[PDB]
Amino acid sequence: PQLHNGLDFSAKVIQGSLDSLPQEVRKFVEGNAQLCQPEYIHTCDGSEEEYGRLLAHMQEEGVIRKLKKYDNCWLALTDPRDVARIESKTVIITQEQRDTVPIPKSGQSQLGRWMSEEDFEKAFNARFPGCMKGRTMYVIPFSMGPLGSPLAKIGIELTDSPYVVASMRIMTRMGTSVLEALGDGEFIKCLHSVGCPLPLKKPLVNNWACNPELTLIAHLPDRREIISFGSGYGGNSLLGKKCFALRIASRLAKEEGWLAEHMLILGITNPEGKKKYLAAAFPSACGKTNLAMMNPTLPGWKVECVGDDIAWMKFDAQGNLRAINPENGFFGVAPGTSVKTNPNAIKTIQKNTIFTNVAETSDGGVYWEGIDEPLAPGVTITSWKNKEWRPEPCAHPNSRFCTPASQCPIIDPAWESPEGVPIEGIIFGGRRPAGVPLVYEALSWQHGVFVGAAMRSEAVIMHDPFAMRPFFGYNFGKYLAHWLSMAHRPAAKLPKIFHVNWFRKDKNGKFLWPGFGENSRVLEWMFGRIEGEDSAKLTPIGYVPKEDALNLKGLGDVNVEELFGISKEFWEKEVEEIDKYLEDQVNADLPYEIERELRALKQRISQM
Ligand SMILES: Nc1nc2c(ncn2[C@@H]2O[C@H](COP(=O)(O)OP(=O)(O)OP(=O)(O)O)[C@@H](O)[C@H]2O)c(=O)[nH]1
Ligand SMILES: O=C(O)C(=O)CS(=O)(=O)O
Ligand SMILES: [Mn+2]
Ligand SMILES: [Mn+2]
Ligand SMILES: [Mn+2]
Ligand code: NA
Repeated sequence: PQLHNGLDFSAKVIQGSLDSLPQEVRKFVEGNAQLCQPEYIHTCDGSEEEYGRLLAHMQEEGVIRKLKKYDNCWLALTDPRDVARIESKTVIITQEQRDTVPIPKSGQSQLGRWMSEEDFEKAFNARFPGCMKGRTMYVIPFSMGPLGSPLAKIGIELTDSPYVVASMRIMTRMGTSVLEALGDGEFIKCLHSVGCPLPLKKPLVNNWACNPELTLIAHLPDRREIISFGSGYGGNSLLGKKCFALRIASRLAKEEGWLAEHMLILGITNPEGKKKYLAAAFPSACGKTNLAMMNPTLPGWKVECVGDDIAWMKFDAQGNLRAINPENGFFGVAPGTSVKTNPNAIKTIQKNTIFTNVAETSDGGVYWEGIDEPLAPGVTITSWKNKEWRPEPCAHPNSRFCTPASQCPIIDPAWESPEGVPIEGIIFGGRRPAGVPLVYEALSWQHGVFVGAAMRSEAVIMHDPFAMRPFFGYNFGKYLAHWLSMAHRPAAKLPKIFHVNWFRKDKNGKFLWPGFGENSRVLEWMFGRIEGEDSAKLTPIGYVPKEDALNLKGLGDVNVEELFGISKEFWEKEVEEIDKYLEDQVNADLPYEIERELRALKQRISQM
């Protein structure tokens, strides 16, 4: 069988058995053990005891602190160099560049970062050999989607970070039951290392292992591999989330006829008890989580959360667009969360939650900018830098909570239903301080796809089509064609498409619209429009609410002519910016129908 000990790693297994693994899982584990040279192999079973043991271990190692105020909550503080996703160090590898991004006309692509296989092999070899020396390689078997769902997909993540294991237990369905469901089936291969083999060549900051210089988050869709090095943070290390559920999945979806999108999924119920599901794509830090868990101000209205970040959607045999949330938890921006901006999150995160880079109070609680809560006389604050802090923010602006979805008091009764929830409306939006109205509705499916493609958002006003700029797993031109093709599907029940702007400002630079829970007044209008109410007025950019169509009672000085005003001058500029972007960035792969919508919008604006 072999001539020495060789490639049998059985003797290093501290939990599980290599013999009991499905053979391709075994090969994946053993091959990467040979490569990365971990001291131990720990096959995760997903049990409470394992989780228990692992938190204790991290506490013992000074990697996390227990937050004594709450029930089983923990705080991790990071190296200030490793605090977020980094788009620039994120790449996709294909034989042909054009499969990954459109070939731009004049400029550099901002629709992805392609890397040749040969550049990646050099990069890979400069990073992973020996990279786990002295550490445990954890084998995390995980399901994206409920453990049986026809939309669900299985991954195996190898990692040397117990913080990733713990976070993956919350953010995915993890453990032995996943291996048992996998059998000899296909799985996504996820390899992760913090890139700090022992003994340490460089000094660790705040006991947070990372390698900023060599950080690289790679996707290789044709090998169905995700390979990430150097960062322990969120989207860089929790491979099921962005790398798998958006980048890899979007390419699988294109091939198999479904969608993987940066969308919340919410259930909304009117005072009659009539309920619809909606999906919404906003860019990062633009309000998905606040919307998905909204506490509505309008009496009788209820919002329930199916998911807050990622949607997998597919037309069923009946023509309804079905959506699942493939995550098991919410990895939510901490700062700005308060009892008045997101009371439901406040209720969720007080137990079994891991916080990263927030501040800690002397009585063992958490603090951040915009928490909007007085502390008791005597209580002091340690900032995310492990320094005494008084009113430098006390929490990193991308600090995060990581919390179980099942704990959310408004979690939707169907949030785990294998068949998904039927989508009747899709909402696009971002941060636009000027010009873009509070809400408008697309003229058609094709206009709506154009509206998604035309999305922009203040970081500078960036382009962020479908809120997927950082997450396209393949050519965006082909992504547009894929969306447009959904109108060719027989019997498809195409949802209504809306665009919102919560962030318009006045000359004084303050928000024209109160937002948060008051956004229920906008969802009410959308609900009525889905029902077919004659509550809309035609404008050059699409349908807006008629005068007195929105419930504005009680706000009360809301400048509707400013909120809904449509300036020829602004829109002339806007279409110019959309045109230049699409021509350069999508170029030869821009579908005809999108160019036609551009032309049509330009024409309607010229007639003002
Ligand atoms: N003015 C205003 N700000 C809002 C509203 N909703 C959310 N925000 C702001 O948006 C930020 C929080 O956004 P998140 O919900 O964390 O963004 P997200 O889309 O969930 O981001 P990812 O989880 O990174 O995808 C804070 O600055 C909030 O003040 C709103 O209705 N009005
Ligand atoms: O950046 C985002 O859109 C996120 O949802 C957070 S992360 O998962 O990418 O770290
Ligand atoms: Mn030790
Ligand atoms: Mn979020
Ligand atoms: Mn996101
Ligand atoms: Na730390």
